Amino acid sequence: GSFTEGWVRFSPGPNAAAYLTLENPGDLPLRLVGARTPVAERVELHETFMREVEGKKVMGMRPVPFLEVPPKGRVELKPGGYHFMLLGLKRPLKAGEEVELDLLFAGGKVLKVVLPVEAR
Repeated sequence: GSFTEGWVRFSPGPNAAAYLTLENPGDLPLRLVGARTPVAERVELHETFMREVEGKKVMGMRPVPFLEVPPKGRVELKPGGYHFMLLGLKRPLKAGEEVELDLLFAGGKVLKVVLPVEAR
């Protein structure tokens, strides 16, 4: 209560991103396997992480097979956590658009949400 939300990323590039809060009102769990929009072609869900290398800490991004959520729970697709990559843009993303987005859930579920476009 809340209104807990996200932004699709402003970018006149070959690619962009989408970020959001997602929370499950159901009594069984969710598993988020992708999402889908008019404003881009190849959508992919990525992680964004810290990992160690040369004994030293390093940070980066990576596509994953899914995210998931317990019943009554929440995950945020925060830039330092999880997000969608948006490749092959069907318009350059302008801050102060809105985007429709079909969130894909394991088996035969999809739930269409709206998010504003924003410059972060």
